[PDB]
Amino acid sequence: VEDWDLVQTLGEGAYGEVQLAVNRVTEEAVAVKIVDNIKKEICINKMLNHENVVKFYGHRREGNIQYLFLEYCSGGELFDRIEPDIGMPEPDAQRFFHQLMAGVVYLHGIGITHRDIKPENLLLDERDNLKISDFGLATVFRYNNRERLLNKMCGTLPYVAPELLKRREFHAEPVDVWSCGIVLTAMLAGELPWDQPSDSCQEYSDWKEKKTYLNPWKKIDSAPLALLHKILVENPSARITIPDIKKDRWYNKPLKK
Ligand SMILES: O=C(O)CNc1ncnc2oc(-c3ccccc3)c(-c3ccccc3)c12
Repeated sequence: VEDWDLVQTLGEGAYGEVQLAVNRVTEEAVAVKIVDNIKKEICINKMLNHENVVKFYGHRREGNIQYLFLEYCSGGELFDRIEPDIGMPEPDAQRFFHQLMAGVVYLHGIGITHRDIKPENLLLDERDNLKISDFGLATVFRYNNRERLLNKMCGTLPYVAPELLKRREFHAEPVDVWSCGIVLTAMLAGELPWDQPSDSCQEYSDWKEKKTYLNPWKKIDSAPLALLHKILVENPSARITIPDIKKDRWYNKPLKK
């Protein structure tokens, strides 16, 4: 019941590799994440339990090495379901977005922000269920019911919210909302809107000026685009929140059997 074969390397991570491990008796599969910040990742993982969040099973100290034992997601990355310049069918996009909201609602409800939401970190199981992955940059933004503001910049530039480049301190939750928006834009367009949301960025100025007759917006369609108008608001205090994304017309539009 103990004893696991490493059966292939799933990918190269930035830190180690990730290995598929199968159980010699039960044939159960797990991903094994090898690290030669990591203590906090393990600590946060122990906190987490939800259907659209990669399951943490355990961890091995083994000398110097840290072995992380996580849900195997045989669907790979949502990134690989996005066709360059096309995106994916809108009903597929909408389902993925529902599940991503479920995962993000769950984290925010336990005071956790992930801070690096992007399709490379949205993994898919055998049934195309979406699992949020890699708490490597995640942190606690609410504890004993009291919010702490963030002031450390991290994430990935094309998905980062504007306030994170402009302000010394900023709320955690609107940043994760913004990045879900870029993830939506991608799924529906096959294309990232800007390299960063800086006023030194023409594509960002064009969006603030409302020129939706350009790409990527023009590929999109007025119901999902209207929702994107409420997510990608420069002022995070004015940005739509999750409870209200849930009231959105497109979000609630029937599309998929
Ligand atoms: O990369 C992470 O940090 C965790 N990675 C994973 N965790 C849990 N299950 C997984 O299934 C994969 C995977 C699945 C099918 C094909 C290829 C890879 C991957 C995968 C993906 C890219 C890089 C590294 C691994 C994966």
